[PDB]
Amino acid sequence: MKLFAQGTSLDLSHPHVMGILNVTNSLIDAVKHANLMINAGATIIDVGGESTRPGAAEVSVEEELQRVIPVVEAIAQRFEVWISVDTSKPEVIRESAKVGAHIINDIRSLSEPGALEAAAETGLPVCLMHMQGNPKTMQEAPKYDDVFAEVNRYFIEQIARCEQAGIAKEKLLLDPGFGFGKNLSHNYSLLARLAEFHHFNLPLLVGMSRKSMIGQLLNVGPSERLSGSLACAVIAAMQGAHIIRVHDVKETVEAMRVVEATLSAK
Ligand SMILES: Cn1c(SCC(=O)O)nc2c(=O)[nH]c(N)nc21
Repeated sequence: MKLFAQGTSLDLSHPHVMGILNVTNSLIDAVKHANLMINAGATIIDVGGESTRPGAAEVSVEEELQRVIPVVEAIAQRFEVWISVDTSKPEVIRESAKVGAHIINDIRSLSEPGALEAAAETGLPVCLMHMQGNPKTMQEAPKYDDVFAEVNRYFIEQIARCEQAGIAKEKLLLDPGFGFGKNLSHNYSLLARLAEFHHFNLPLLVGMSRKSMIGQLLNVGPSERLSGSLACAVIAAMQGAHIIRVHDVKETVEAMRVVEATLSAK
């Protein structure tokens, strides 16, 4: 199982670590941070210029472009590392793809006007992430009769939706979107059953690093969540998750090596 973008490949026979690069000189700090994460073992750098927090004061297209496009550009013309962009906006999708982005990672699964078509036209791999509702309001009262089933259903529908717009099944990644319209129980239900999302035969991407599913369980703030975060990463990778999105790269890469050695021996 592989992915193809910008004339190179990503080999998903083992877990990859995705380093979070939040951009909210700005440009000099970001490149350094991307460098430190590449050295630490990160093979994808995730550039994100719009807060996805439950607060959610949305940003303009011009400001998202200002924050994201120079950073993606800088990274693609130094390093060989794959680059993913956290955007919902078709112009950011178009523009970051031109300057060398490899993966469109949209928390809204290309639901914005023109986003689906803009993604189609780039030919780049697209991540389909589940969220109930939208960021402004998703956390007030998350509710499912059956969270696994509803997330499963969501991937069926979105995979079709992307196929119909001319994006090949081979381009898609799936992500049940931990913390995106989910309480603590919902999140752990999805993590315990994550291996069952393999039936789609698509790479699974997951993102639990320092999230409330650790914070609420341990009753600690965001800087005290590393052990819980590594536990979540290992639990997911043991179930065959292909990409782990994290803040703490060195520690996550160390944990993934232990998982790789374990899965080799099976
Ligand atoms: C942008 N983005 C965030 S932002 C919130 C945070 O970093 O806590 N979380 C995720 C995630 O879980 N999956 C994917 N695919 N993208 C994500």
